[PDB]
Amino acid sequence: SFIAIIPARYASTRLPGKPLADIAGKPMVVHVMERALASGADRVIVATDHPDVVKAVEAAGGEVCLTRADHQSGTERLAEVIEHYGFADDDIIVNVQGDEPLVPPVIIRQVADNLAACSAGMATLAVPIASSEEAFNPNAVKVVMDAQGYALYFSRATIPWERERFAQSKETIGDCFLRHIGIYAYRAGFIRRYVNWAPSQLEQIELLEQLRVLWYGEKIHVAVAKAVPAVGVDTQSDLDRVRAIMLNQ
Amino acid sequence: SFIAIIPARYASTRLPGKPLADIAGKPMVVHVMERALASGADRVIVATDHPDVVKAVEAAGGEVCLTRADHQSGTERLAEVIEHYGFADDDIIVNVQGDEPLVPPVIIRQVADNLAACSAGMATLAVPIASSEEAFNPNAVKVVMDAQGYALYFSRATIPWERERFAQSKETIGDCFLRHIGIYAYRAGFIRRYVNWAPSQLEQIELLEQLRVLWYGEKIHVAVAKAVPAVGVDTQSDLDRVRAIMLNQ
Repeated sequence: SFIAIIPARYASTRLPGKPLADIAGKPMVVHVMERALASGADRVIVATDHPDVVKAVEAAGGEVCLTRADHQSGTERLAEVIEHYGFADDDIIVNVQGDEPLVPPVIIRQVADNLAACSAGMATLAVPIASSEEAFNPNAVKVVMDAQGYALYFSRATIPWERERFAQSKETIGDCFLRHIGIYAYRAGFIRRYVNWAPSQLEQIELLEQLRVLWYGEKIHVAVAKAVPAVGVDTQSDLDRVRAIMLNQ
Repeated sequence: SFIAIIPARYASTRLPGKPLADIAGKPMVVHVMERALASGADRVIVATDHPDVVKAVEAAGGEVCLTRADHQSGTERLAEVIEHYGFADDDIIVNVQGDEPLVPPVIIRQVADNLAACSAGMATLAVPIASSEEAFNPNAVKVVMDAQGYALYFSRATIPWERERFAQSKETIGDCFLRHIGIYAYRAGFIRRYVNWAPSQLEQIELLEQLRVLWYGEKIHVAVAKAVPAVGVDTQSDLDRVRAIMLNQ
């Protein structure tokens, strides 16, 4: 059993009222909601900062939480939702981004199941990196895992460093690189404990909040995604791409 | 209480009979031996593959073990010494390289004490990296630690990646980089268990055997060295540098 929480922030400079942008007859947030439901979530709750999103989700028959603070962080927004609904520490919560209307249901379920099976309080996913341009791009977050799937480290550096190979040429890469994708499952109790922790220096160097968890000695389980998720929606161009997939164009 | 083991390999293409190279009236290996003793080690044992080294250490009044295999690895050589002397699982063994005649006693002791205080089966040390040339040099092994000092990861990549800073310029670095130095303390029981483990793919990418430990889910405690150890001795030039320090030149 698990719960899907979908953050749906209304404000965007390039896509105003982003969550309610029509994609093939439904607002973008409602697509993510149908996919969270298709994943087998016991509950699916949209967390939004805007009354029009509330109206749209309720009309599609969904649960929705109007958040009351301009939340400094996504984990803090999740903490508010968890306290609002009064979830137990042992409930598993999957954070499914409201701007990923083509999220594959299989991965929402995967990260929840992985969380339940593992010893960590948090789980996430990664996908293969095929090009050296991405491997060497610091915008792409690389991750390295141990044998049980727990993260050793996340970095904007090119890890794991292919020593022999990169001594000759950095134009090609082997099959060892993983890009972290930002879907997460947490125990509600992990979230309650996490929000008290002070920000770390490490995380401010890399600009990767995930490192806060590792700094404080906790684990993050990572697995290769069972479906490579389509890129989400920041630009009008992204929106058209998604609409095209939806209309088999 | 702890034991210092000093590997003293005789064969070198640039410095034949390296361990017995005279430095200010004593063979190089005997200097490392005096420093291991000054660190407070309960026993100091040289492990060598050559009968002349045996003779030299015994004449300086030291314990010495003639190893019988052309050991594929330093941890395997240590395993032989441990079984030869029959150390208990709980004994702490510090591996002090026989070609570091200026090793500071304080660090030999530091790594042993850190091992005893920590929850890991293995401990090591690191020192600050001051120059971007080293930070970006893949011959320099970088390490990142968590709040309790346990290693998250060792890499030849430049970690932790200074995201904002390196987006403008990679000519300068902040104060966050640590170079791993190759002095190690182990529980004898950790060594017995470690030698059965198959080599990992991860370690072969980075060419860093330390990653084998992290891959298999074990910890390595790391601390900033209490004295920055002088570079060891591979070349005649290195040998002259050490001799000069010894003669206050």
